[PDB]
Amino acid sequence: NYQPTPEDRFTFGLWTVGWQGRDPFGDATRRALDPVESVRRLAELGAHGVTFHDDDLIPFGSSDSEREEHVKRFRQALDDTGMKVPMATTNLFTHPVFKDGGFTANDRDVRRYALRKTIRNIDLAVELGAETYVAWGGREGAESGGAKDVRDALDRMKEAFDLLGEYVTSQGYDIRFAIEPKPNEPRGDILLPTVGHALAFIERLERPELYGVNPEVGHEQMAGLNFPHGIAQALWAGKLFHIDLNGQNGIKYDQDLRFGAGDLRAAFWLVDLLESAGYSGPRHFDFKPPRTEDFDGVWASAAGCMRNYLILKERAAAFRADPEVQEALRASRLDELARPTAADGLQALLDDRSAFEEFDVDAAAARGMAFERLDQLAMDHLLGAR
Amino acid sequence: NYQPTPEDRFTFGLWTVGWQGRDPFGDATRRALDPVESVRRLAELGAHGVTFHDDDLIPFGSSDSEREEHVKRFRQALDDTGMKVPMATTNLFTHPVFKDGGFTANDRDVRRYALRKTIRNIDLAVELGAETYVAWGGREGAESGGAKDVRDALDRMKEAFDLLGEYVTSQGYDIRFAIEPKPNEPRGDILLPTVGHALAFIERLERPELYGVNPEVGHEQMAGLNFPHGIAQALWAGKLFHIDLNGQNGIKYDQDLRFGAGDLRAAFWLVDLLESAGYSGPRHFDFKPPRTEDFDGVWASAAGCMRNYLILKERAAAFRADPEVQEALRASRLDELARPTAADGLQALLDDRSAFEEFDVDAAAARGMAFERLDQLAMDHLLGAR
Amino acid sequence: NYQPTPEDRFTFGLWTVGWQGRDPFGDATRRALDPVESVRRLAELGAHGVTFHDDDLIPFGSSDSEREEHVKRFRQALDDTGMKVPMATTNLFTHPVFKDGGFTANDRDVRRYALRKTIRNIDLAVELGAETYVAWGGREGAESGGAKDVRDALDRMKEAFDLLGEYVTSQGYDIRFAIEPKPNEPRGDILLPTVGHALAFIERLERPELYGVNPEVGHEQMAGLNFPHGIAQALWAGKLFHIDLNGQNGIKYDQDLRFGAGDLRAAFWLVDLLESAGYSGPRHFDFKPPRTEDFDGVWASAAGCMRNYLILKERAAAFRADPEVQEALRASRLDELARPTAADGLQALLDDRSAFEEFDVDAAAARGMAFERLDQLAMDHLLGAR
Amino acid sequence: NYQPTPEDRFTFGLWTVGWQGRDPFGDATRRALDPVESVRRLAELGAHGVTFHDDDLIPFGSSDSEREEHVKRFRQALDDTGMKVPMATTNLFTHPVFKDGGFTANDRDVRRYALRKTIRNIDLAVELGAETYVAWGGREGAESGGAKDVRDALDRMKEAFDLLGEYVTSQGYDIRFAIEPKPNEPRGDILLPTVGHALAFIERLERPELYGVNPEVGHEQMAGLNFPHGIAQALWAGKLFHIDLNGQNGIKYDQDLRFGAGDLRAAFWLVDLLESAGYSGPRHFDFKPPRTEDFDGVWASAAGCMRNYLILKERAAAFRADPEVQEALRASRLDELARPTAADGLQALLDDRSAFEEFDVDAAAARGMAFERLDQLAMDHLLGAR
Ligand SMILES: OC[C@H]1O[C@H](O)[C@H](O)[C@@H](O)[C@@H]1O
Ligand SMILES: OC[C@H]1O[C@H](O)[C@H](O)[C@@H](O)[C@@H]1O
Ligand SMILES: OC[C@H]1O[C@H](O)[C@H](O)[C@@H](O)[C@@H]1O
Ligand SMILES: OC[C@H]1O[C@H](O)[C@H](O)[C@@H](O)[C@@H]1O
Ligand SMILES: [Mg+2]
Ligand SMILES: [Mg+2]
Ligand SMILES: [Mg+2]
Ligand SMILES: [Mg+2]
Ligand SMILES: [Mn+2]
Ligand SMILES: [Mn+2]
Ligand SMILES: [Mn+2]
Ligand SMILES: [Mn+2]
Repeated sequence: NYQPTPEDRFTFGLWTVGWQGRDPFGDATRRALDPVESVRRLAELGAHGVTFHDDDLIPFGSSDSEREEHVKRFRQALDDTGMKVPMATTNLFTHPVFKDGGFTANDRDVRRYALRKTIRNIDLAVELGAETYVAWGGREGAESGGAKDVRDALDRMKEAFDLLGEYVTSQGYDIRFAIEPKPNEPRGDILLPTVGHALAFIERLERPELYGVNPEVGHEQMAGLNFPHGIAQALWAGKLFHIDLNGQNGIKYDQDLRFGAGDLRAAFWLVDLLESAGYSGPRHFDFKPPRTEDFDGVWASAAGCMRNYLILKERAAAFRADPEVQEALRASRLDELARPTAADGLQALLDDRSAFEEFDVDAAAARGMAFERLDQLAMDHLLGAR
Repeated sequence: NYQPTPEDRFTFGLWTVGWQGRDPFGDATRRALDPVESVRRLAELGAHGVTFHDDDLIPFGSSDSEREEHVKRFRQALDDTGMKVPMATTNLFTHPVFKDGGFTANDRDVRRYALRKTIRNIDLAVELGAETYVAWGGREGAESGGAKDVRDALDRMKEAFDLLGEYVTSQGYDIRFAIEPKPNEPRGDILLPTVGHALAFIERLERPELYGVNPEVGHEQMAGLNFPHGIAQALWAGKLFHIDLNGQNGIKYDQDLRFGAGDLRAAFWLVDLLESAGYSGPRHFDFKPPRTEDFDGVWASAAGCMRNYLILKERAAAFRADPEVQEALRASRLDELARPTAADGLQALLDDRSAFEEFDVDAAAARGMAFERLDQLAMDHLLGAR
Repeated sequence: NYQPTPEDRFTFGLWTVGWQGRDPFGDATRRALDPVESVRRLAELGAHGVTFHDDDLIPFGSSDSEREEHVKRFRQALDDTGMKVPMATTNLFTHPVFKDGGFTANDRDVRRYALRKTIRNIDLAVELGAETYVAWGGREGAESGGAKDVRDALDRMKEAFDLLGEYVTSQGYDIRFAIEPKPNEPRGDILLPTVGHALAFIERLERPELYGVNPEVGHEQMAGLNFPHGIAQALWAGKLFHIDLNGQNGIKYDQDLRFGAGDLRAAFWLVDLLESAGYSGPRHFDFKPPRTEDFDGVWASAAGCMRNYLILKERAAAFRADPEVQEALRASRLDELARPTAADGLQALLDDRSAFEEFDVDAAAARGMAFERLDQLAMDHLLGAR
Repeated sequence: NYQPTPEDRFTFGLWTVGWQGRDPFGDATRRALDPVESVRRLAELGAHGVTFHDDDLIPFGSSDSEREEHVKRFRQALDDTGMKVPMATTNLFTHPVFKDGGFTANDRDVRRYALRKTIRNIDLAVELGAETYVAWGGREGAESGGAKDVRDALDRMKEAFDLLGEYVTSQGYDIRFAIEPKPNEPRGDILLPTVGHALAFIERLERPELYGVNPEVGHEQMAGLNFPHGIAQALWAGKLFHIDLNGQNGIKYDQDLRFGAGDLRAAFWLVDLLESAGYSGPRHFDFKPPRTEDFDGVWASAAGCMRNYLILKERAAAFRADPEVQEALRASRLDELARPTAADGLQALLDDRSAFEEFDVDAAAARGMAFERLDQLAMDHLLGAR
């Protein structure tokens, strides 16, 4: 039951199932994985593909010959399995040189280095077939108020993204960029901390059509925000280029639980929205199998990400198809929400006495919205209790 | 010491000092105030002006003759004191008809009513001299996932703001709109929950130049976000049309404490940024004197808002003017953050071996940023301990 | 399916289904309910009983004759339906006199009044059959640091609870007290903010055996705490005298959603624990039907509280009874967690070389805990996807 | 100005200034420090002493000869500087064997190992002069509901603390234990997550007088709780055996900023309370210099912890000594809060008509508490703006 196949477009970062379990208070609990092994094991579970940071696929500091062999072995694993590489990203956070940021480091030489490291990896990502290049500015931010003038930092961040767009255009590449917001951790506060801040920033770039967002479930929940609402705004803007799926229990450190863990009802409404909107990109899991697990638990955790998506997909589709739910949606006026407020135009609205002078405010106020009945139908569908 | 005068541009909502102290668990602890009295008492404290919701100035349901007398008395209080009215707003949240929203109510007749109620008050706001019209969509949102399709709701919200822009343009008014974000409360989640989401939405409106943000200290802090950072992004976008100043202790209900209470260091960095950026709009307090207070405590609380702004203004200016701080800012490379990363252009960056092939990553990583020394100078300045 | 009956011990506060929908930003959306009607409608839904604050059952300020008639009508509704009254409480938060607290008000005359108001209602609660008397100190706390010396306030709170215990002992009553913690709202911070702080305080009372806790799902979640863990500690202490069931979406204002809404997985683990531990008290819902609802939605929301408890009870029981889960629990060493660490005693442990000198730390570290497989079995059971 | 000396009792963990800067997303930015160097540098800054985990002072896995040399060098640094060692603790979190806990690990052999590792270090702590032994159960908890039966885990935690008390009693040691709560991180939820839960647990131990709490500023703030309030409850219980001072910006990952950073007003009210209550234990800083800093920034950050404590101590003492504040405290009835509610006894209260039948509730309700004036005096004192 609920068995994934590559057609479901489920993808995993090499750093997810490859996480060795080091945390701020703990040493590694698992040995490092060869990317080749991760590709094979994920393919056996029904995954569609994998994603990578530059430094996950090629150890930092590798010589050209070593780099060529790493890529060759990875390419052979992709060929052996039929796995794809839909997205890649740059590691601009692990190395100490990035301790104050990459694109917005106060040191200009570090900013130039970060751009060169990214451009090198864009070339590789294109070679491996990626359609999206993600930027997660995890080190862009501050622990103290004097350390970062944010207007200057946003100037530098715009310059960096503009140069990357000039670069991909210069090479004729079709790849597009997706900014992954996060509100905090590892910096005390991170620039572009939410989907909204990232969407707003893109609109000031030179070529905004090249940039979208890669929202992550847990990151918007770390700000206490409603992730399905933020996804709806990204879709409304035409900017949901990619998504990171995982679980998070509220406002605390970034947990990266498997998808479906954390806020289960939010996971249900997310799947409902992605399927209703026809999102066609990768269903990418950015999760960490807990460091309590051995390698068998790693693969059980990855399998559970995909299983939970498929269960929620079934339950959301049953909800929207149920005639009793369709009647409840009309009872709650979701049909009226989708109708224009004033297609008659401004002057007609101003002249419409039923909109003000003769509007019976008390009769309107007395009409219940029937949202609790609708939501209990949604709960009954989610739980299989209809 | 620290005595405000009207030139400091401090303004207060009638609903702030007028709050009677009703909370979700408590009846009123103070009698209602006549707006005329609030104008007089605020003017005596050194305020520049006042702001209003339609229903603060004219009781809901007033006849035309009553409305004319309310406005006449208010105008005479403004004339007697020299107080101004720089901003007004519509109450689209108190009346039960708005229980599911105003501009994004599922009922289309309620959406049309909300627009007509707003347009009536825009006319009054212009008559009283307001330069900004604020929209706080406190009822726009949901407690459950099925109750609001957010893409449809954003369609309705765009339609509403577009019609309001068509209206002000049709009348030749100079007033501009400012959206006030809030993440939650009274709805479980509110649409446009942060500065970023509001900035992003404005960019999809028909006439984006007419709309900016009215961020509130406590609202961004209710999402755990850094308010000075969000203000910097709004300034970077050219969209800080107005601001609401108050205090909040972290992620919990909207406290609306007096400015300077709550997160004191964030208040310091906010004042530093507003003064450095040359923000020229009203310094508006959206606060509630705690319901423990009598009327004398109300005015003490309002006075404390202005006092705390003026103390922080002095301390931030002393910080930025101190030669030892200026040296520390250079030591931490804030000068380098303000320099373009690659004014030499993309090809020059790609050909620059000092940016990659010959970049000494370890030497760069070893350079301390000296941010702790800088931040302790900032603390010493804030505390008057230099 | 999932139909409650009085044997399931579900109870509701009169203030829950009776909530008129006033919030900090909104007027009432529903008319007041007669307690008699609430008793009848709840009984028809399958409830076991109701609970009350003094001022829910008898309007504040009633004369003795009015008080007698209110009680008489309520008693007749209980007799007509077979509903019980297992718990009552005092309203020490709505009236303005309590603006700085009841038992810990700075004014001594208010503290004495609060005690007298409570004692009057203890007598009534006993007359109506209540076994538990709840204290929720919603006004005990502060918005500012100077306003409340907390050691002195805890002295006053101990004095109050000690006097109430002296009173019930003096009358020969069997009723016991349960303190309901909440971290904040309506005060900026509330004294005894969590289950732990309340348990710790009880241990300093004169007669600790008379006092336990009445934890509420949403209140511990407002501090980001794990409600099943806090319930387990209360059960471990022998102090779970009563419980308040509802839903909450994380750290924000007190939402009081219907049970099962909010954090669904936490609701599952709570029901699992209450049923496994054999909790025999009332399953009391302290919830507010959202103000979007009409009276039909009120009863739909109350019905959904009970339905969701019964669904989760079925799924948790199926989880614990499944032989595959029982094998997974052994694989994860939950059996070993329940065995004493050192029943052999201290000297035997000190002399046991297998505990230190010869303990193979690496072999132990390499053993996976298999928690992800266990948790996916739990998810499959909760979702009915086995 | 504000220069610390050893008489101020400021202490630092070796792991604080010794933190190399590894975070969940970043490699080390600083070289490891020799404990001898940290002792010397801290002594030069005016510190009183240092604290240690076993594995900070002696590398894990050291032979007896290596252990003896590590201790010998450390003892010579203490002798050379006059630094003391007032507290020590065990590392039961870094090694992978502790991935599911130490005292509450599901594996019984790990629980026995954790006890033996602790007992070995208690002996060393006593040899070095420590008066307090801290337990921070950072790995005691869970990411999922099935993985840990919390009642069984609390049984195991009680067994462990009881055995440690039996051990110290058996040796005639005077050292006492202090439990350090934390709500989450590194586990999804940690057992005994707050001061209150720890205080409540101690009351169920065999010899409760041997155990107190070691609360940390940032940890209670990670639950959104008011740290001065929790400290007041610990003092009220007689259980403040030790304290960890640092800074935290609200509900997010554990930041461990230097003391005075984070919530400055809470730091002021904490210092006010510690000084007013006459707390005589170490003023211990559990902080991490940010990984942006070099070694000079490490010592600047440590110096700033002590400076900020001394500034706040001066400002709080000036507040409490100011006759205008003393008058404001009487105006707000803080004197009445410290008076018994009913020293006349229960029967006198029941017979006192001024407490109920003749209490003028409206006159009492109308009396303002004057808390805003009091709090602005506190702000003026903190800012040096009187
Ligand atoms: O950008 C790719 C990834 O980089 C890092 O691993 C971040 O922790 C993760 O959130 C992000 O998705
Ligand atoms: O929009 C004007 C005001 O409306 C309401 O009073 C909101 O509570 C407040 O935040 C907002 O500033
Ligand atoms: O104490 C009884 C009840 O009093 C109030 O209604 C509180 O809001 C609620 O949480 C509590 O359960
Ligand atoms: O228990 C001593 C210390 O152990 C660890 O370093 C914890 O991170 C810290 O909070 C605690 O104080
Ligand atoms: Mg991610
Ligand atoms: Mg506001
Ligand atoms: Mg309750
Ligand atoms: Mg600590
Ligand atoms: Mn994440
Ligand atoms: Mn507010
Ligand atoms: Mn509640
Ligand atoms: Mn900490």
